[PDB]
Amino acid sequence: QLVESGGGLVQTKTTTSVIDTTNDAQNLLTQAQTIVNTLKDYCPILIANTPSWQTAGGGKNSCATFGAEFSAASDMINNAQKIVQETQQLSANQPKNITQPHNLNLNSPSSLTALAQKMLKNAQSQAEILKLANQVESDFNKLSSGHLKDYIGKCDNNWGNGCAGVEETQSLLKTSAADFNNQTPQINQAQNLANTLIQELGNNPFRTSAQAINQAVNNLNERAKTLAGGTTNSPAYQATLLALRSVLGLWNSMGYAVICGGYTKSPGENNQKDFHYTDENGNGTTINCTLKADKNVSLSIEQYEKIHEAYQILSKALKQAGLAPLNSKGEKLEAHVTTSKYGSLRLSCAASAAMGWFRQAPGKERDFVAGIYWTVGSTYYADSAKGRFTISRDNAKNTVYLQMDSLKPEDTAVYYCAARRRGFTLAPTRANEYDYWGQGTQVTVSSH
Ligand SMILES: [Cl-]
Repeated sequence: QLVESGGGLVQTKTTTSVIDTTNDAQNLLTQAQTIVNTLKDYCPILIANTPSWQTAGGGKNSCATFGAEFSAASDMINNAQKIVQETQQLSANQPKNITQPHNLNLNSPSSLTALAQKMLKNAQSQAEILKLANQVESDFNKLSSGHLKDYIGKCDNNWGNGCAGVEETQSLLKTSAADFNNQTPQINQAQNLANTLIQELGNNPFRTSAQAINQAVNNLNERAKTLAGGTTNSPAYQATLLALRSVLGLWNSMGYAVICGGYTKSPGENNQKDFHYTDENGNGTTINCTLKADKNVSLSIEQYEKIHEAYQILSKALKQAGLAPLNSKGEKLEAHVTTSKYGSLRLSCAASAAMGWFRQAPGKERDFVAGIYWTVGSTYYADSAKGRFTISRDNAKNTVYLQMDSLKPEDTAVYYCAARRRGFTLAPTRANEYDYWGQGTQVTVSSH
């Protein structure tokens, strides 16, 4: 009479990527950038004890609530990227010392002008690195003052809280930046000395001892060494680390609340993907990804994939390898990126006025799932099925189908196809309104 097919255990795919990367600043800054740029450029809507910003901006797109936070985070990464580039400048301009000032075979006017030029490039780079480092601190205050005041610095499910060590590095940055601002006259005294040399040793178309200059070269070189290769004492390293810890903190504080999974290919698509997050201590969470993915509405699964991958690299790098000194090549890092997804199912039912699908769980009653009208092909769905399941019928084959998308373990039950030959006013949704029943087909959903 009614014979079901298409049941069974739904396919589960668990995919793990092993990313062999490095802890060098430029690589980490690119990961931080992926996270902040996708957020400030595509503004996804925020999901409607919960935080202060969530009540205010729930259903109200990000960028309206976190526009200042995203701008602060973006500026921190851009300025840290400039710090990394200036530390490259700084490493390329290391002035050498004067050996035997009395001898002028080697201590030539061309050599001293070349010495003064480097002192000039080196001093100017130091000034720019420090300027940028103070601006990252300024941009951090802008980030830590708004909605995320109570959250970004705090940590104790860890979602909603910073958990990035942003407070510890702000303090080390303030102390490092202070010491470097104390040594400003000494880098001024080397800068004017270099400007007097380029001038004096220069051509005159109209016709400050060696130790003192060696003092200036030694001071510049020692300061530059700590600025480029230092950690605890470098405001360059602390500013770049604060930028990295702030983006990680930004994602931990509000990333869970971002709407993801908007349709790219076509509306109502089995794209649903679970993104796995692991905290230290092994506390694992998973974020799941019906509307079009577009700016100010949603994030496509590809967009979330790229944030999730950047986050895993950034997290592992910051948590377990640390940031490598700005002038060092950087050590290897192995990051793990895990995602999972369930397959779809298509129940079929061959018969030989209305046809429906029912589900019954162990010990629980027969619940209506979906129904279809025999001539018109009008369909009705139970609230559980609505949007996920689709009922259809092949008039010719006298078959009814149930496309099952967006499956979750809760859907595990025996699925029955049912038929009513007699007429009706109100669409039949109760089991007593159906006269013919199929054998039943077990459908099993479970996480790996
Ligand atoms: Cl009836």
